[PDB]
Amino acid sequence: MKLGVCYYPEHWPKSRWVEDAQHMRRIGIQYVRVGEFSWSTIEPTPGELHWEWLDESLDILHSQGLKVILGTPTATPPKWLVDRHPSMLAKDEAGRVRGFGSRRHYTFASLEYREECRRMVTMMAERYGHHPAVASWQTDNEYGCHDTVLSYAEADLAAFRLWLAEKYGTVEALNKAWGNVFWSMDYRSFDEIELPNLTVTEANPSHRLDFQRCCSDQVVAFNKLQVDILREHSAGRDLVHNYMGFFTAFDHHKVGQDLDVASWDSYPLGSLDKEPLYTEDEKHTYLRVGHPDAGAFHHDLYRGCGNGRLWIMEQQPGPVNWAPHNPTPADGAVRLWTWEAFSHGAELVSYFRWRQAPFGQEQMHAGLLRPDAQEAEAAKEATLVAQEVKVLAESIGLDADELMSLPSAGKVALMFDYDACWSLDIQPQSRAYRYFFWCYRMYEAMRELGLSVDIVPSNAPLDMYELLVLPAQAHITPELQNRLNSYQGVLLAGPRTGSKTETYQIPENLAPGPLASLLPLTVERVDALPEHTQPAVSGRWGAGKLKHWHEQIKTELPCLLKDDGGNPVLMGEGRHYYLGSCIDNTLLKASLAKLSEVAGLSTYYLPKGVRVRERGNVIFAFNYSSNTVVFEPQNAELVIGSMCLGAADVAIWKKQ
Amino acid sequence: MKLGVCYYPEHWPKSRWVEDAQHMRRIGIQYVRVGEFSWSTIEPTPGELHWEWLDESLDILHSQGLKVILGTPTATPPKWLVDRHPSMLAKDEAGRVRGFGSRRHYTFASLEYREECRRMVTMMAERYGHHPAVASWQTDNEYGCHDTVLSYAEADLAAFRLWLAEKYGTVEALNKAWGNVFWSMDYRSFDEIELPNLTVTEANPSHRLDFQRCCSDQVVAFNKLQVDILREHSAGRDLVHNYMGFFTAFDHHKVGQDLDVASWDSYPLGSLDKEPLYTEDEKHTYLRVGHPDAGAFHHDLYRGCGNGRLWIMEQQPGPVNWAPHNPTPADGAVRLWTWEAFSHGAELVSYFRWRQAPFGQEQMHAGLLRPDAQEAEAAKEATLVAQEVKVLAESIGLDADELMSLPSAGKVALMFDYDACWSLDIQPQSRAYRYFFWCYRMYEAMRELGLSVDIVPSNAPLDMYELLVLPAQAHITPELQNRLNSYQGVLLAGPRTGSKTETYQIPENLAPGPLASLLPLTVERVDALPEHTQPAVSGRWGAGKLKHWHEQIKTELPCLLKDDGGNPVLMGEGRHYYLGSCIDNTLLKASLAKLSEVAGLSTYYLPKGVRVRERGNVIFAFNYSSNTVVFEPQNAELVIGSMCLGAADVAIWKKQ
Amino acid sequence: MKLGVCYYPEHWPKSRWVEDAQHMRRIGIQYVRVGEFSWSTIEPTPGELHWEWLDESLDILHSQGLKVILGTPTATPPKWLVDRHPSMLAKDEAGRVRGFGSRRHYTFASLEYREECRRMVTMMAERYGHHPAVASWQTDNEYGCHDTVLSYAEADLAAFRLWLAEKYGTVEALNKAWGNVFWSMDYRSFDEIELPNLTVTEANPSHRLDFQRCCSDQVVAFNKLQVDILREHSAGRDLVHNYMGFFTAFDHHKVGQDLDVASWDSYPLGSLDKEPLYTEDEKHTYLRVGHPDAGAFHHDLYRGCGNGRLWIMEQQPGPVNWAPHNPTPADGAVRLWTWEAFSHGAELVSYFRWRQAPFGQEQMHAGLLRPDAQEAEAAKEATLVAQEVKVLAESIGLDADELMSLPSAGKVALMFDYDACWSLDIQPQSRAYRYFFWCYRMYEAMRELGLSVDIVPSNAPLDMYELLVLPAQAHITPELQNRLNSYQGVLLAGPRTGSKTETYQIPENLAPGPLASLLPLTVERVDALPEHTQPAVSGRWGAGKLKHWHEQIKTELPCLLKDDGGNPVLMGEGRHYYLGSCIDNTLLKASLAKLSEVAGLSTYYLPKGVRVRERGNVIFAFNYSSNTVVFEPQNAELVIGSMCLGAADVAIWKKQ
Ligand SMILES: [Cl-]
Ligand SMILES: [Cl-]
Ligand SMILES: [Cl-]
Ligand SMILES: [Cl-]
Ligand SMILES: [Cl-]
Ligand SMILES: [Cl-]
Repeated sequence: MKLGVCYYPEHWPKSRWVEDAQHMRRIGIQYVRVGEFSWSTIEPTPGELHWEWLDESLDILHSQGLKVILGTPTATPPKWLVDRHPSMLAKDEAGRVRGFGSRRHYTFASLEYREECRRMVTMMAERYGHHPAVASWQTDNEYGCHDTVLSYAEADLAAFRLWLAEKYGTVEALNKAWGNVFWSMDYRSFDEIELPNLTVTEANPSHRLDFQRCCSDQVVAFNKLQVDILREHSAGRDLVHNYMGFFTAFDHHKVGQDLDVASWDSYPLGSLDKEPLYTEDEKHTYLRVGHPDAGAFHHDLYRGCGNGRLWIMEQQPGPVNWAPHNPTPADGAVRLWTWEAFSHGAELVSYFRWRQAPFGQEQMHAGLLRPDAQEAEAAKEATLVAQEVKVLAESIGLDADELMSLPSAGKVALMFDYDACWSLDIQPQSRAYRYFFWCYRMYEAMRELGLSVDIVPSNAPLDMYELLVLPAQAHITPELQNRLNSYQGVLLAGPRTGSKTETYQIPENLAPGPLASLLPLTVERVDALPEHTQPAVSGRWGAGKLKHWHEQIKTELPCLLKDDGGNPVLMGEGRHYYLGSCIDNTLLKASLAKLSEVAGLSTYYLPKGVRVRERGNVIFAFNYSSNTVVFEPQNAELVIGSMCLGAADVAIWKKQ
Repeated sequence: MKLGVCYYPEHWPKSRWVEDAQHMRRIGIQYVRVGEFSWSTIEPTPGELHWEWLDESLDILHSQGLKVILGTPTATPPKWLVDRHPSMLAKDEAGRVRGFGSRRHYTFASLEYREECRRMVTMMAERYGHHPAVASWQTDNEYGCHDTVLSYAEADLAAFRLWLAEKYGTVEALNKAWGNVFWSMDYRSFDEIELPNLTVTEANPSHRLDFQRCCSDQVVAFNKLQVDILREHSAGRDLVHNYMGFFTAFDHHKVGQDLDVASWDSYPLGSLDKEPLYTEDEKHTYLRVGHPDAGAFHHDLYRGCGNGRLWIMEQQPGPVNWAPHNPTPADGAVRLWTWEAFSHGAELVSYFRWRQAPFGQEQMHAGLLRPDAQEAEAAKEATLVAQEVKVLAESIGLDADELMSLPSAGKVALMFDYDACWSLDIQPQSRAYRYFFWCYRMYEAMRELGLSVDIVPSNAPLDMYELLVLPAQAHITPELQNRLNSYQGVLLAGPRTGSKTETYQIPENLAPGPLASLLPLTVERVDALPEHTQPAVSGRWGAGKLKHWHEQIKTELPCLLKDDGGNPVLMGEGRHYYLGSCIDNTLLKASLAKLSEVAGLSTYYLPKGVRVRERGNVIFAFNYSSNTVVFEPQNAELVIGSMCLGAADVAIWKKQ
Repeated sequence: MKLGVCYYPEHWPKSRWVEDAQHMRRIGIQYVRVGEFSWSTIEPTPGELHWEWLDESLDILHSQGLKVILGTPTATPPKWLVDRHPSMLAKDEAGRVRGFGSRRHYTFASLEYREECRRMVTMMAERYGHHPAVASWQTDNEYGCHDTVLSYAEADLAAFRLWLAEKYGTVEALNKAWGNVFWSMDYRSFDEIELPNLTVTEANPSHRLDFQRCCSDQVVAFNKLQVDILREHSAGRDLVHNYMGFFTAFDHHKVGQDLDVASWDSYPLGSLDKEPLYTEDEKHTYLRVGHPDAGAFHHDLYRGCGNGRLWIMEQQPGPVNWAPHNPTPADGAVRLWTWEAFSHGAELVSYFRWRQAPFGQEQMHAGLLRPDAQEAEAAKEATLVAQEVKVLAESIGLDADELMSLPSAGKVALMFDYDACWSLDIQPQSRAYRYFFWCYRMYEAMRELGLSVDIVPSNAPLDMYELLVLPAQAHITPELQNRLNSYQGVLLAGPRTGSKTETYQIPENLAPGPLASLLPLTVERVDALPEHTQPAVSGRWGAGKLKHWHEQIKTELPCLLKDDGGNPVLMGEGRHYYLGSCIDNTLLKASLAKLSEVAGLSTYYLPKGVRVRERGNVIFAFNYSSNTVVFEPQNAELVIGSMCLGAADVAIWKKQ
């Protein structure tokens, strides 16, 4: 439970630097990120290097006891470098070059830019890898931001053809896997295969899925080259990357295998206003705090990506610049979001930025300070959180390190698979269906029942979970099916689970494919629905509606929910259940409450806008609504806040 | 009244083939289409040909008594061929190449691809043109699908400049016809003229119209080269093409002149969900059956294009893949659509496909069988229809061939002109006005009055029709005006009739141009309206509103409808009437009922969702609504179904 | 499971009588009611008696094997009798005489009319009490109809003053019990006490409650005088009265103590249209069948009043005359209502009337026949039910008598108390609160969960019930509290339970009064709410809203539901629970499902408009909706109807 800030000493005169560091310390900041956009300062023209600024900045930060997270500057290479390597530039889906003048102007497939990255990261790692200020390295900055994973340039095609040869061996094997007999798509060789953009009409879903996988693998490779250098020259330092909200274009679990920590960038007001996930009512109700699960969903996903280790590298401190509308946060919201992250096991919450810049694209993005260096609202809220974590630590008899080590895992797991996300986005089949939205709405229902949750990859060990939910595990690997067969907890498999092979085909036995041995049923066909037609649901466990996706199923399993035609909606017995339609929020909660009971877990329908999470003996309660509500856990005493939770407020209790 | 199926033996192991054909026979299928996407199977690399698969498949189908429709494979040429002929690829309106990886990757203007088509079609026609299994040939597959008529590549421009020289002779004549004095557009030569895309702002409507005409003519020429080969080498076989719903980019009457049969591809649930024609209420009400006139409109249009001969080459059997939302059809809907087609004179209704494919873009498109070869819903419904046509034939004392020969023509004609469609789409003048929508809504009103209808081209002989409606015959040829002058039935000319010359100019006498001698009036100007302003209408024949298009007219003709300012809306006497505003559904029915009475035809305001059509002494009744309704024709007896028409149900009566 | 009809031989020429009886037999009618409106036929002028018509009618009915229910004619005494006894006439609440010219023109307090009733009932009972046709007697006809229990004439006041002396002994005791120190209401003697109508403003609730009790007791006494005569002179005959839907002005349990059978008069379409209980949506949705619980609620209440024995004396057969709107029933609705009554244990369902009368107030009230003696819709539906009960009896190996003896009791009891109803109607305290409505809505929730229910009086033995619900048991007698203390099932006490003493005062310990020893809580005060303010509810068992009544409670009991202020809504543990607010339908079902689970009973959220009830091994299913829905009970086989329940349809299954 530590605080941090993102800082740009290169944006401010050196006469500010000592004061900045002292002020950071006064607030309770312990970690500071620098360097990720500094390449033009380091090397304004090739071979003429400027390290003095950074040498001095790191010493000043160290002298105040601040631990530094050093960013490699590869997100924003200089124009002289771009001009030397025209093949490094990405092309968008429309076939146009994505040029210099903003950030992230490269394709991950560019071998020329990778060699330039090897040079610069080696230079930096050799100079600073053993500097006593440097505790951690951030590779690059927000891989994929602005939809930069998929690129449609010559370099991307060259990498794709090599990647396909490695996967399939022969083009004959690829043609069989893709079903290229269809529409006479058959290739004579790998070098006949083109990019999947700018086709007359829909490209083969197998083609598009393998393309996504390849592009994701280029992110893995790009990151891995930096990691290898940093392991060699900066032993003992935590290697981290900063991931984003509402972003699925590369496999974050796979990138995470090469790193020590998963960090992410949380801007609850920007995501609420911008994202089509949210309803009009939600955008209005939660304008100044964000949706109650916007941070939570990602804290749990990225704790999984980090193999237990989660940071927030960038936390919203005030209004941002980049959403269509940019409201000021509610008073107390920065405190709210900070404690929120700590309740999900975040080691560190780092704000961004330290001081609002008066120039450039983000001149309207707030910081802890205003552009004139006077304190803004987040400075006082951060100060309060730092005081409150000391109060908490003392109340439960722990030091800072023991506090951070409190357990964070939930006993309910939601399985999120990037490969499934890509498959389902490629052919949603109803335009109202989105894998991410469905996962998020299943998660919201869990959270409205007061459950503490882990979000896990498909290769995760399952033995520590009493309830396991697979919202839409489109392809089930033979190894996952083995883990499911031996799993001793309660399983809910959601619609479209086991509906696709590895190469984007329908399984020979139809959906749910490998799962059918565990859960004997057959999806005969799919009724894929618009928003305006929502069939009625009834049965043993509740009544309500279904929307978007409506599987027509034959089974002998007992039915817990059915439609008016008597067709199975939710079916199962003992410890195994299958859901074939996207049931509404009411029915999601009804079903999860029943399943939780089978699994030996308690549930509680929390008040609207209220959320709870546990870390060992500590209970964290949050109120995202605009009015005071009472939350009183049983057999516990108040440590921070009150039983009457204010609007945008936090209370912390300890079990007796 | 025969059944068919679209089949892909190349998608299934040869061990399935005998069983497939036997199963088809058991259902009552008599015709089978194969081959239109098989070029990569036939010729995977140039000069290495594989006919054995098709040789064997045709023999197996023949041995079960199935008649084969053989498709030329030119819709989907292989990648090796594309790579050899880069000039064959189309460009979209934005100037980007439309690449390989889907289907229909060629421009019709490509002379290089036409020679490759000449080669392959000659090869196929020589091998199979006298095979006893082959009853018919389909040229290509869905000309124009995915907006592939208009293309903006070098080959298209080259063809356009030649086409313009042929039409005009001199560039001086073209400049006069287009009015190129306007905005200094004058060309010194044909080779100065560019494509009409990527201009600063709106291109000359004359330029855009001649471009559409030229592109349409390239479809005619592309098809004609295949027809000439097939006439030579496959005498006696029916030559057919498969047209689409809601598609107007080429002249289907003109392509039809070179063929024996017009077939089309009916997907009522896809078109309902996808097409902006339909209201929100219609999309909801008819979700699982399609709009009551969606098939009907096209059955009548394409019966005209086929000079009496209509097939449905592709009939929806279950949920499809390609619309934004893809619901399952109502139980009985496949039967409904099949009888519907038969009521409009369809010789053959062919489903698609036989077995749902587990791979490729359309893996979620249903068939008569599921991907595991078990029967899906359409198999049972098709079986029932086959039994019901035998019952019908026996009840009226006819054999199968006599049944098919029952008369199909209506005594009401609606004139549809592709050239008018292009003109009116080029400058709709109110964005709420669409030629196709207006034609469809005039047709809907006729159908709600129980009328059996022909849709006819502008060169059709008129003597067999008692009532003739020209919804918006923008240009009237001198030859059409002569036919109108001598026509002895009742004429209704709709708004914008006779408003344009051949070369996109206003006639010298103003609208309605050549029609003014028959119907003396002057359109002084047009009030072109948004949806929110719908002026009131009253008069001799009814009251209601007008929308979208509101002509200000001077006439001495008697007025049957007028606006509140007393301006003529519907005017005429004896057997000739002009309508100057787009009157609402109520007023359309009021007016058509009056006009029908003058023409000696009866009308009946059918219940909501109910439709009727006659073939000689047979009455076909349909219920597209969700509830039971009573339909009882006078002086007739029930043959199939009931007087209480169920939801998505059919009844068939014979006159006494 | 027998059929009956209400018949008026005195309305038809004697030439019809033999035919009427034969026709009744053909339909399957076994019981016939006659005589209850015949006093002017029997005695048109005093002392001149005409029995010949009835002597002959009973013989004709007997000769066809029809069993007769003979009605005493005291509901409609003749004008000559009224003119002789002006003190017999009631006065309404406004002080006006309620005159001759309709029916029910007497006050139950009139001693003069009671002596006239003694005379006539003795005359009838002596003549017909041993007639072999007479199986049963109905006393009077619909006691209380047209709000005739409360009357405000001199006779009512005289009876009230005597009744008060009997209850209290001294006026001093009455003044103490009523709290007449308040507003100087103290009486010096019983003869100072007036009727509670026409006061300046609100009368003492103690005064109004004792007045209701007294008036109810006059109904008991009026009925008891007839019962005593009929016991003496017609031994072995079933004595019955015909009660009504939605009528609470006398104690039906107390009247029932003196009778053998409780019968009632069910007009589902009239009650739906007329009663303010029902919402606008319900009135529209169920127009032609009635609300799904309209009959059910009363079948269960009156089975309790009949100590197990329930008849329907009058069943709607077609449109009635008396509601503001009078629709025709849905086709099959009469069958629906008949089977409905049988599923609740009705021995007999009797229609009304046999033939629609062409004269008088009810000339538009349908019968089994039209006024011209041709069959109407109910004749065919009744015939079908008679055939179906024979099919049922044979399928389960029972004779008619064994069929009738099938068990009927539910394992869930809802306690209905007329005294509580009067108390709560006297001061509802929120105008949106009504005891009857609350009981009905608790019952609806039980029924939507598929539960079979008993409705019981407060003195009922409780040992046969696993779940017991007291919706609002305002006063708890010491004897009821003893029964609750020893009850071994699950108890839910609803809001306002134990809130009043016997004499309309707040208990000394506050609400819930005697229940507080069992359920320790204190109602500190009441928030009595309009419809527009419905506080949010959350907690262990669900989320939703409360309306109308919102008790502010202090308790140490665990809370299963709470409001946003953390105030208890539903509280308890083990087998005892208290509900303090009128929670919505969703929360009622959530709570009843939990309570049912504690009690060892299963629940099922049935489809909308569907209801189920059991009698031993027989399962009765009903569909009150307008569309087909699937109901399939487990471990059972179909006997009558189908798994696909049609609109207004019935299916009957037997357990395997
Ligand atoms: Cl900064
Ligand atoms: Cl991307
Ligand atoms: Cl096929
Ligand atoms: Cl096009
Ligand atoms: Cl009668
Ligand atoms: Cl009353």
